[PDB]
Amino acid sequence: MDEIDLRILKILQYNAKYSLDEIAREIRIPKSTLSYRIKKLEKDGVIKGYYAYINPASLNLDYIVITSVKAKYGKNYHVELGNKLAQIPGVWGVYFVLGDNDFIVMARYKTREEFMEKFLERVMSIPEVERTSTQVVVKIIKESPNIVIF
Amino acid sequence: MDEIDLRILKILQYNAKYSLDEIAREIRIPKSTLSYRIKKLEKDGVIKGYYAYINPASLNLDYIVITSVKAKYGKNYHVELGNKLAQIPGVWGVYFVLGDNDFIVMARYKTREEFMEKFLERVMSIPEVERTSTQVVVKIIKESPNIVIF
Amino acid sequence: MDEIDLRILKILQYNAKYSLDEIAREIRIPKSTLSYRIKKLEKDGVIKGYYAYINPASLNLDYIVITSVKAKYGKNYHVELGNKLAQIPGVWGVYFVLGDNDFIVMARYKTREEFMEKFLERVMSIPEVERTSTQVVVKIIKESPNIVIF
Amino acid sequence: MDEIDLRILKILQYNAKYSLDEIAREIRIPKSTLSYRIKKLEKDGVIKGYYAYINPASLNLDYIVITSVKAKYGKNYHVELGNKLAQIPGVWGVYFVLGDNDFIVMARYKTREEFMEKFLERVMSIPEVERTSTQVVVKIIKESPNIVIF
Amino acid sequence: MDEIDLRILKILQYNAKYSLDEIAREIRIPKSTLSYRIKKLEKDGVIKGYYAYINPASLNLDYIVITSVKAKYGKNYHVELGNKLAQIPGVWGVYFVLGDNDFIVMARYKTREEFMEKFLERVMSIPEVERTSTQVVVKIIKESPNIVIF
Amino acid sequence: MDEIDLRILKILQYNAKYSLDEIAREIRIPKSTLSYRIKKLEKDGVIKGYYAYINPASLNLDYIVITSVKAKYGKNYHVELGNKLAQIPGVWGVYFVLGDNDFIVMARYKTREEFMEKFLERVMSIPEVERTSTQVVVKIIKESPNIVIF
Amino acid sequence: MDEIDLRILKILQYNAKYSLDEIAREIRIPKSTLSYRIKKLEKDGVIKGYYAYINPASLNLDYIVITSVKAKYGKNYHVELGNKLAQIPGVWGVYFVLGDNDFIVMARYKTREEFMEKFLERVMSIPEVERTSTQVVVKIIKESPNIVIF
Amino acid sequence: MDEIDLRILKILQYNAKYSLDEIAREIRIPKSTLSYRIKKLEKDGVIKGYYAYINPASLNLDYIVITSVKAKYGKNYHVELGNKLAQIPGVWGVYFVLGDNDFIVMARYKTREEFMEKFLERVMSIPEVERTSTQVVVKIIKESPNIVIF
Ligand SMILES: NC(=O)CC[C@H](N)C(=O)O
Ligand SMILES: NC(=O)CC[C@H](N)C(=O)O
Ligand SMILES: NC(=O)CC[C@H](N)C(=O)O
Ligand SMILES: NC(=O)CC[C@H](N)C(=O)O
Ligand SMILES: NC(=O)CC[C@H](N)C(=O)O
Ligand SMILES: NC(=O)CC[C@H](N)C(=O)O
Ligand SMILES: NC(=O)CC[C@H](N)C(=O)O
Ligand SMILES: NC(=O)CC[C@H](N)C(=O)O
Ligand SMILES: NC(=O)CC[C@H](N)C(=O)O
Ligand SMILES: NC(=O)CC[C@H](N)C(=O)O
Ligand SMILES: NC(=O)CC[C@H](N)C(=O)O
Ligand SMILES: NC(=O)CC[C@H](N)C(=O)O
Ligand SMILES: NC(=O)CC[C@H](N)C(=O)O
Ligand SMILES: NC(=O)CC[C@H](N)C(=O)O
Ligand SMILES: NC(=O)CC[C@H](N)C(=O)O
Ligand SMILES: NC(=O)CC[C@H](N)C(=O)O
Ligand SMILES: [Mg+2]
Ligand SMILES: [Mg+2]
Ligand SMILES: [Mg+2]
Ligand SMILES: [Mg+2]
Repeated sequence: MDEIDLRILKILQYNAKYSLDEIAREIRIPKSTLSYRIKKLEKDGVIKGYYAYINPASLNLDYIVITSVKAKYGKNYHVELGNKLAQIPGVWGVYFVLGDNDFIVMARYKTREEFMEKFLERVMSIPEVERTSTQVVVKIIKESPNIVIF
Repeated sequence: MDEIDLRILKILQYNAKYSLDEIAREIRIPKSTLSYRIKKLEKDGVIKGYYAYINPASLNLDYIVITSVKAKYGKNYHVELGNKLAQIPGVWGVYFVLGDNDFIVMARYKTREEFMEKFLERVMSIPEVERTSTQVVVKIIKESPNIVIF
Repeated sequence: MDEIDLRILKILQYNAKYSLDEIAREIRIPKSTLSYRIKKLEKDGVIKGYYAYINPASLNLDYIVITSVKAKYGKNYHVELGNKLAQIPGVWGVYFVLGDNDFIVMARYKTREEFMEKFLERVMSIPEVERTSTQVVVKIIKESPNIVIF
Repeated sequence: MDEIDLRILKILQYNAKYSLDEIAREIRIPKSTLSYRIKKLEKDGVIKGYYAYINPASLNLDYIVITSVKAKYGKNYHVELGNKLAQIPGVWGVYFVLGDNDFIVMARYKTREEFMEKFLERVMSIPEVERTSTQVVVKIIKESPNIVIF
Repeated sequence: MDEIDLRILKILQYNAKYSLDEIAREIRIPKSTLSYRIKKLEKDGVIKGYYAYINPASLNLDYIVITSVKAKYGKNYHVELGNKLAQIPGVWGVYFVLGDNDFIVMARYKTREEFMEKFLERVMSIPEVERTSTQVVVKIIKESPNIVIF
Repeated sequence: MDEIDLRILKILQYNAKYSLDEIAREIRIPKSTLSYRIKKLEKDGVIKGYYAYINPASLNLDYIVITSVKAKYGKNYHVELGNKLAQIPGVWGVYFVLGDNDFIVMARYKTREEFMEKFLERVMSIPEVERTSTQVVVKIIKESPNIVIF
Repeated sequence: MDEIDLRILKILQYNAKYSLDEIAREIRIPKSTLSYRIKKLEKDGVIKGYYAYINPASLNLDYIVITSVKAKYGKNYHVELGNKLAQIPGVWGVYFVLGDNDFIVMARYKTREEFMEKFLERVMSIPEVERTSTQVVVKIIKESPNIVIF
Repeated sequence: MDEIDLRILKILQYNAKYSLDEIAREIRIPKSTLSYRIKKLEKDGVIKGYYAYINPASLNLDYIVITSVKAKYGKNYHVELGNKLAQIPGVWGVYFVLGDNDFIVMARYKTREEFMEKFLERVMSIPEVERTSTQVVVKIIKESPNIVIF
C-alpha cells in the first residue's frame, strides 16, 4: 500500500457505492488505475468485503448490551470460551482482554425477554464461565466500526 | 418491511456487491421488484449506507482497547462527555451505560505511543472525566457489527 | 384500558376503601359504570387484589436488609436459585439482575438473631450460592410499591 | 396487639376485601368484636391503609431498576439526598444503607428512554450525588411487600 | 443494674485497682454497699473478670493486622470457619460480618515472618476459606476496647 | 523483661485479681520478689493498667460495627482524621491502614438509631472523609484483646 | 546487534566481572573482537552501565511495598505525578499503567515507621493523588530485573 | 558493615566499573584497604554480584506488564504457585503480597503475541491460579532497582 491506496480506502470505508468516475475525479488518477488498485487491495486481503450498514433501530434492536465475562481458567480457555460466546445468536463482538475480566461481549436483541432467552440462559450453562456482568447501553453515542482511517 | 425485505437485508449485510441477478435468483423475485425494494429501504433509512470492510491489520491497528469511563456527574454530562469522547481520533464506539462505569469506549491505534498521545493524553484533560480504566484487547475472537440479522 | 380506567386506578392504588359514591363524584361518572369498569379491571387481571398496608414497625420489623447474591452458574440457575430464595420466611422481594451480582433480595426481620437464623443460616447452605453481601437499611426514606401511577 | 390481632392482620395483608362474616367464621370470633379490633388497629396506626395491587405489566412498566447511589458526604446528606431521590417520578423505594453504597433506589418505567429522561437525567444533576450504578431487573421472581406476617 | 452500678462500672473499666475507700468517696455510697454491688455485678456476669492492660510494644508486637475473609459457603460455615480462625495463636478478634467479606480477623505478631508462619500459612490450608485480604495497621490511633461506658 | 516476667504477665492478662500467694505458688518464686517484679513492670510501662472486663451485652451493646473509611487525602490527614474519628462516643478502635481503605473503626452502640445519630451523622460531616463502608457484626466469635501472650 | 552480541549480553547480564579471556573462550571469538563489540554496545546505548547487585537484606530493607495510585486527572498528570512519585527516597520503580489504577510504585524501607514518614506522609500531600492502596510484600519469590535475555 | 562500607556501596550500586584509584580518591582511603573491604562485602554476601544494565528497548521489550494473581488457596500455595510463576520466561519479579491479590508478577515481552503465548497461555493452565488481572505499562517513569542506598 501507499498514499494513494490510503486515500482510496478513506473514501470506501464511508461509501462503497461511489462511482469509479467520481472517485477518480476526487483523488485525481485514471479510472483504469483506480480499478486496478482496488482489485489488488481486495486480492491482498486489505478490503475483505463490502457490507450494507443497516439501521439497528429498523430491526427493533433496542436491547443493546456489553457483557464482561470472568472465566474458569484452564488450558486454552480463551479460545474455547471465546468460540462458545461467538456462536451465540445476537453476539457480534467477542474480545479476549486484560484486566479484572477475561472477555468483553457485544450483543444486540429486540427485548429483555429475547436477551434472557438467547443470551443469558445460554451463557449460564457454559462450563468455562465463572460469572458475567452485563452493562446495558442506554444510549449509543457513536458506533462506526467501519472507520479505520481518521 | 416484510419477510422479503428481511431476506434481502440478510444478504446485503454480508455482501453489498452481490449482483441484482444473483440476488433475484436466490430469493426468487423479479429484478425490477428487487431494485424497487432496495431503493425503498435506502429511502426509508433502513439501509443507511454501504461500506468497505477494511482489515484493521493491514493498517497496523494492533493496539485495540475498550475503555471504561467514570464521569464527574453534572447536568447533561452524558451528552457533553459522550461527544467529547466521540471526537477523539481512533475512537469508533462510545456507549452511555448502566453499571459501575458511565461510558464504554472502543478505539484502535497502531502503537502504545500513539494510543498514549492521541487517546490517553486527551482524555486526562477532559473536565467531565473522573477516571478511566482501559482493557487491552489481546485477541479479537469476533468483530462483525455488520451482522444485524442472524 | 383508557383514560378513565387510569384515573380510577390512580385512586385505588392509594385508597381501596374509598366509596363508589365518592369516587364517582370525584372522577365524574355514573356509579354503575364505575362498578362495571372496576370489575372488568379485576377480571382482566389489572387489579390483582386488595391489601391492607401494615406498618412494619408495629410488628417490630426493625432489621431491614437488601442482600446481593452471586450465584454459582449453571443451567437455569436463575429460576432454581430464585425460587429457593423466594421461599425463605421474611423475604418479600427477589430480583434476577444484571451487574456484578445476580440477585437482589429484600427481607425484613425483628432482630439480628432472627435474621441470622432464618435468613443467613439458610442461604449459606444453598448449593447455587457462591456468596452474598448484605446491605443493612439504616433508614427507609420511602417504600410505597403500591404507587404505580405517578 | 395480641394473637387474635395477628390472625386478622395475616388475612388482611392478602385480602382486604374479605367480608366480616367470612373472617369471623375463619378466625372464630364475633363480627362485632372483629370490627372493633380492626378499627382499633387502624386508629393505632398498625393498619395505615388499604391499597389495590395493580399489575405493573398492565401499565407496561417493563423497565425495572435497582440503583445504588454513592453520595458526596456532608452534614445531613442522608436526609437531603434521600428526599431528592424520593420525589423523582417512578421511584417507589429509597433506602439509606450500610456498605459501599449509601442509598438503594427502586424504580419502574415503561421504557429505556423514559428511564433516561425521568430518572437518569434528573439524578445526574443532583449535587449530593457522587455517582450511581443501576442494576436492571431481568426478571422479578417475587415482589410481595404486602406480606409482613409469614 | 441501676444508675449507681453504671457509675461504678464507669470507674472499673478504667481502673480496677482503685481502692474501695476511694471509689466510695467518689460516688458517695457506703463501702459495704459498694462491695455488695460489685460482688453482685460479678455474680450476675456483668463483670466477667479483671485484666492487666499490657503494652503490646513491650512484647514487640509490631506486626498488627486486620484480615478480611471470604468463605466457601456451606451449612454452618460461620461457626466452623469462625472457630478455626479463633484458635490461631496471635488472633484476638474474629467477627462474622455483613458485606463483601464474611469474617474480620484481628491479630498481632512480632514480625512479618512470624505473621506468615503462624497466620498466613495456617489460614491458606483451611478448607472453608475462599481467600483473604490483609490490611496492615501502620498506626494504632486508638485501641481501648475496655471502654464500654462513654 | 525475662522469662519470669513473661510468666507473670501471662497470668495477669487473664486474672489481675489473682492473689500474690497464689501466683507465687504457681510460678514458684518469693512473694516479695513477685511484688517487686510487678511494680517494675508497671513503672516501666509494660503494665499500663488494670481494667474490669465488662460484658457488652449487659449494657445492651447489640449494634456492633467495623467501619472502613476512605479519606480525602491531604497533608497529615491520617493524624487529623484519625483523631476526629477517635473522639466519637462509642468508638473504641481506630486504625490507620494499608489497602483500599485508610482507616478501620471499631464501635459499639445499643441500637440502629443510636448508631445513626452518634456515629453516622457525625462522620458524614467530617471534611476529611470521602466515604465509609460499615460492616455490621452479626456474631462476635472472639474478642479477647487482653491476650497478648499466647 | 547480531547473534554474537546477544550471546555476550546474555553473559554480562549475570556477571559483568567475567574476564575477557573467559568470555572469549566461552563464546569462541577473538578477545580483541570481543572488546570491540562490547565497547560498541556501550557506545550505542545498549549497555547503559554496570551495577553491583546489593543484597537488600544486608541493608535491613525488610519493608517492601507495591503501591497502586489513583490520580486526580488533569492535563499531563501522568508526567507530573509520575515525577513527584519518582523523587521520593526509597522508590525505585514508577509505572504509568492501564487499569483501575494509574501508577504502580515499587519501594523499599527498613521499617514501618520509615515507610510512613518517608513515603506515606509525602504521598498524602501530593495534589495529583486521589488515593493509594499499598500491597505489602510478605515474600520476594523472585526479583532479577537484570535478566533481559532468557 | 560501617559508614565506609556504605559509601563504597553507594558508589558501586551506580558504577561497578569505577577504578579502585578513583574510588579511593573519592572516599579518601587506601586502595589496599578499599580492595579488602570490597572483597569482604562480596564474601559476606552483601555484594551478590555485578550486572550489566541492558536497555530493554534495545531488545525491543515494549510489552511491559504487571500482573496481579488471585490464587486457589491450599497448603503452601504461596511457595508452589510462586515457583511456577517464577519459571516463566520473561518474568523477572514475583511477589507474595497482602491485599485483594496474592501475587504481583513483573514481566517483559517484545509483543502482544509473545506475551499471550509465553505468559498468558502458560498461566491459564496452572491449577493454583483462580484468575489474574494484567496491568499494561504505558510508560516506565522510573526503574532503578539497583539503587538501594538513597
Ligand atoms: N480517466 C478516466 O476516468 C478514464 C480514462 C483513463 N485514461 C483510464 O485509463 O481509465
Ligand atoms: N488469560 C489469562 O492468562 C489472564 C487474563 C486476565 N484477564 C488478565 O488480564 O491477566
Ligand atoms: N427477472 C429478472 O431478473 C428481470 C426480468 C423481470 N421480469 C423484472 O421485472 O426485472
Ligand atoms: N448517568 C446516571 O444518572 C447514572 C449512570 C450510571 N452508570 C448508572 O448505571 O446509574
Ligand atoms: N350516579 C350514581 O352515583 C348512581 C346513579 C347512576 N345513574 C348510575 O347509573 O349508577
Ligand atoms: N445469568 C447470567 O447469564 C448473567 C447474569 C449477570 N448478573 C450479568 O449481569 O451478566
Ligand atoms: N357473630 C356474628 O357474625 C354476628 C353476631 C355476633 N354476636 C356479633 O356480636 O357480631
Ligand atoms: N452516611 C455515613 O456516615 C456512612 C454510610 C456508608 N454507606 C456506610 O456504610 O458507612
Ligand atoms: N463508709 C465506709 O467507707 C465504711 C463505713 C460504711 N458505713 C460501710 O457500711 O461500709
Ligand atoms: N453467611 C451468609 O449467609 C452471608 C454473609 C455475607 N457476608 C453477607 O453479608 O450476606
Ligand atoms: N514466699 C512467700 O510467699 C513469702 C515469703 C518469701 N520469703 C518472701 O520473700 O516474700
Ligand atoms: N495515607 C497514604 O499515604 C496511603 C494510605 C493507603 N491506605 C495505602 O494503603 O496506600
Ligand atoms: N584470542 C585472544 O584471546 C587474544 C588473541 C586474539 N587473536 C585477539 O585478537 O585478541
Ligand atoms: N491516564 C488516562 O488517560 C487513563 C489511565 C487509566 N489507568 C486507564 O487505564 O485508562
Ligand atoms: N593509596 C593508594 O591508592 C595506593 C597506596 C596505599 N598506601 C595502599 O595501601 O593501597
Ligand atoms: N495467603 C494467605 O494466607 C492470604 C494472602 C492474602 N493476599 C492476604 O492479604 O490475606
Ligand atoms: Mg462496515
Ligand atoms: Mg399494596
Ligand atoms: Mg480490658
Ligand atoms: Mg543491577
